[PDB]
Amino acid sequence: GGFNRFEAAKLVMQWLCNHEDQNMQRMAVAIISILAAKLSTEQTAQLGTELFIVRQLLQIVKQKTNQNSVDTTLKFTLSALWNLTDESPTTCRHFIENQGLELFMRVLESFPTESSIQQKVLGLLNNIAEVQELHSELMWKDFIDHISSLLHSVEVEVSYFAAGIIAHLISRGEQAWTLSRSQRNSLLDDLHSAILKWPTPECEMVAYRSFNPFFPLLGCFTTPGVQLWAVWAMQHVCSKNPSRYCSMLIEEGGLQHLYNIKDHEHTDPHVQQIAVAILDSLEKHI
Amino acid sequence: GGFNRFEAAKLVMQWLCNHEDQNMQRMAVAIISILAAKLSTEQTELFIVRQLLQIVKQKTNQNSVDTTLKFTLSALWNLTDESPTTCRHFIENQGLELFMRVLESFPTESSIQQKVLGLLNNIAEVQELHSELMWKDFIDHISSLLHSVEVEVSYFAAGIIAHLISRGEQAWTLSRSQRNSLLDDLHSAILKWPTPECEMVAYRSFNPFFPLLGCFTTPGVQLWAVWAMQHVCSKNPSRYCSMLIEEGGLQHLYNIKDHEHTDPHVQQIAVAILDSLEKHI
Repeated sequence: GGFNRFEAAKLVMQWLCNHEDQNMQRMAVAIISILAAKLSTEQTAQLGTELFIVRQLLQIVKQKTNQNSVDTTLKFTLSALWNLTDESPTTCRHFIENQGLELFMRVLESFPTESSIQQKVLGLLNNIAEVQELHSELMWKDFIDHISSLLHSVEVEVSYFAAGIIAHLISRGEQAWTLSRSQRNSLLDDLHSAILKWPTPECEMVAYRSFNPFFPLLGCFTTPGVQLWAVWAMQHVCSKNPSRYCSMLIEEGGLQHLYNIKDHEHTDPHVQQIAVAILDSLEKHI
Repeated sequence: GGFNRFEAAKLVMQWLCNHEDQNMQRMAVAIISILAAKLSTEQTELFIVRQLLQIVKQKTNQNSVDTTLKFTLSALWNLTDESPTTCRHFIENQGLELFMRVLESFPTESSIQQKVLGLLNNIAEVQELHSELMWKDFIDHISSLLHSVEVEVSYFAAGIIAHLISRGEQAWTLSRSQRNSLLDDLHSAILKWPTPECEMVAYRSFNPFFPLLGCFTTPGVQLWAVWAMQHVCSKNPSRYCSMLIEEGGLQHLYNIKDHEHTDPHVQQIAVAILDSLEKHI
C-alpha cells in the first residue's frame, strides 16, 4: 500500500496556494473554479472532502479580507465556494466547521458596498440555509440582523439571497426558532413586503440544478412570505430559461405542489397569482 | 444553488487570457495549448478562440514576436485539430484576415509561420470551408511559402495546397493557370525537402490523408500525403505505424503500390512506408 489517490493533487494544490508568486494562487483558484463548474455535484463533493478545498478557499477569503483587497481572485474564490456548496450538504458542513459563518460575516461587514461580493456570500449562505441539520448554526442574532438588513437592499441580486436564507429559516417553524418569536413574525412580514417590490432582474441571478429544496417552502400556507419567495424564484428562472427549467420542474414533481396552491381555497393572492402564472407556462410546455 | 457554470468558466478564461500580469497571461496561454492538445476534440471552446485571436491581433499591432504570441498561436493550432466547428468559428471571426496579417508582418519568423500554417492546414482539411480559402491574397502568400527552405514552414503550406488541389478543378475558383503551376510546384518542392531534425506535428488520426492518397492524376497531392505518413511513422513508429494499420493504411498504400502507372516518387515512398509498417511485426 501507499498513500491515497488524492495526496499528490492535495500537496500540489497547497504548494500553489501558499506560494510567494501570486500567479500560483491565481492558478489554483482558476483550476478550482473550472472544476467546480464542469464536474458533477458528487465528484465535487468527493474532491472537496479529499483535498479539503472548502478549508483552502476559506483561507484565501481570510487573507483577502485582512488585506482589504477585493480582487478577481477573491470573487472567484467566493463563487467557487458558492458552486461547491450547491446541493451538497457535506460541503455545507465543511464550511460551517471551518468558521465559515464568522468569516463570511466579516466579509459582509468589510465590503458593504461590493454587491457582487455580497451576492456570492449570500448565495453560499442560502445553500447552508437549505440544510436542516445546519439550521442551528445560522440562528446567530448578529447574522439574522445583518441579513434582515440586507433584505431591504435596493440591489435584487443581494436581497434575493437574503430573502432565501430568511425563507428557509422561517420555514422550519417556531419549534426551531431560537430567537424571539416577534422577530420571526416581523421578518415574515418584511419578507413578503420586500419581494413585492422586486424589479424583474435583467440577468439570471442564480442557476439551480434541482427544485427539490423549494418544495417544502411551497406547502407553508401559514407563512405566505416563505411561499412567495419560492414561487417568485421558480417564476424567475423558468421565465428566463424555460428549456432548462420547465422540464426540470415537471420531472421533479412541481405540478402537484403548484396545483395544491392554486386549488387551496384560502391562499395569499400574490402567492396564488404567481403560482397560476407558473402553472400556465408549464401547461404550454405540452 | 450557484452561479451559471458556463459563464463562470468563460469569466475565468477571460481573466487569465487577458491578464495585466504578463507572466500570468503567458502561463495561461501555455496551459491552454497543452490542454487543447491533450483533451479530446470538439465538445465545444469558441469563447477561448476569440480571446486568443484578440491576443494575436494585439501582438501584431505591437509588432512583437515573443513567447506569448507563440503559445497563443500554438493554442489556436491545437484547438482547431480535428474540430470543424472550431475551424468554422475561426473563419467567422476574421481569422483568415488576421493570420494573413501575421504572415505579412513576420515573414522571417519561421516559428510563427509554422504555427500559423499548421492551423490553416487544419481548415484546409474541412471540405465545407474550402470556398473560404479561395482568396487570392491568401493563396498567393502561401504558394510562395511552399518554397521556403525551412521544411517546418513549407510542410504545412504544402498540406494546404494539397487539400485545396485535391478537391478538383471545378472547386478551384481562382485562376486555373495558378492551380496548374501549383500542381507542379507541390511535387517539385517536396522532392527537395531534407529530413526534418524534429517531429513537426502530431496527428490524432490519419483520416484526412486518405482521400489525398488516391489522387493519381495530381501526384503532388499524393506525394504530400505519403511523405507526411513516412515522416511521422519514422519518428514516432510506436504511435503512428499502429494507427496507420488500424485505420486501413495497408489497403490504401497497396492500392498505390499495385496501381500500374504511379508517379515513381509516390511509389518509392509508399513502398518504404509499406515495408516499415510490416517490420512493425
